[PDB]
Amino acid sequence: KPNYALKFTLAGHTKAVSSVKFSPNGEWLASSSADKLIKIWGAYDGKFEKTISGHKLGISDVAWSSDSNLLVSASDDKTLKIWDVSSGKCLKTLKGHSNYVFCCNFNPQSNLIVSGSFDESVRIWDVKTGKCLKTLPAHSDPVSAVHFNRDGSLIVSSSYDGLCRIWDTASGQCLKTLIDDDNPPVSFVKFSPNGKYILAATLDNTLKLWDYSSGKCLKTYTGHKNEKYCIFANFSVTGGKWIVSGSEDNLVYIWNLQTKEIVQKLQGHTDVVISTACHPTENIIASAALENDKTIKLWKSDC
Ligand SMILES: COc1cc(CNC(=O)c2cc(Cn3ccn(C)c3=N)cc(-c3ccc(F)cc3C)c2)cc(OC)c1
Repeated sequence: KPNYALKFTLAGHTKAVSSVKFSPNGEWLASSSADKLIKIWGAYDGKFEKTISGHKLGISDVAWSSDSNLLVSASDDKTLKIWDVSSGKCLKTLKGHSNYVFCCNFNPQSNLIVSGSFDESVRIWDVKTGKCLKTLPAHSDPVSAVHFNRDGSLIVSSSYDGLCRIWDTASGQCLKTLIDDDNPPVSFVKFSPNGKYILAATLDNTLKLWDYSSGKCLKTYTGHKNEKYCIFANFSVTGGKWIVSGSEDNLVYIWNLQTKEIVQKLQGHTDVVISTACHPTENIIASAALENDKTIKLWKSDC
């Protein structure tokens, strides 16, 4: 069992926080918010660094490039924006979605961006020019998450339509559709850090680990509450091998990845913990909550 303890509480956003992500170099934390702003924080001390402004409506998601020099953000204003973190400059504004943009990620080479939208499509963008390269008619309901695998050859997407799908990056072809017995909305998905599995959340209070090549669900993690919101989930690999997820009972849940037992719950937020992130080298967890709370909390552990 880990021993996560609250170290810092981060206030500054004036509306619901939508996403938190640690930079891959471990130095920074980025946060997005319905207040239309991105904020950067020191990852180890929680000290506020700067605000990045530009979107016209709330920001749903933010993600780092591999070298921690760029961010991409997805917004209700139907754009994505690519930011140079050091200068604060908006480098490109990606226009092409016909509805709110919900989720985004760079590929490992950080030469591409993938996005998912309420327009039920997944789009692939060129980082250097900012132009849309492919539009994939991915789903028949809003796209809840998009993520590249370890080498960037695949994209996984999830949707309220109940499907997880695996896409070939180069051709845009659907390679696999995954779904379990019930057809609950799929509210989050991502590849494992070694790229062999996908971790999928469904709006029936369930996280599932899938062998996607074999199309088999290996493990399930339960005990949290998730019936309404698209909540991030994470692999924690710096100490013990855990699963981390926020919850609609205002807690952060931590499971043992292999045995699936709950090993810790983290108490402190006053609203749905919509987003969590795991530091890439230290046993640090960032958690963020919705409109009744508006804060980000940083937790640290021995293992
Ligand atoms: C059919 O109706 C639906 C209803 C919902 C309900 N929305 C959410 O749950 C939700 C979840 C997150 C967390 N987040 C962000 C990216 N990723 C991958 C996440 N997991 C953020 C926000 C948000 C967006 C804009 C904003 F200004 C402020 C906030 C807090 C809303 C989702 C839906 O599918 C897309 C279809």
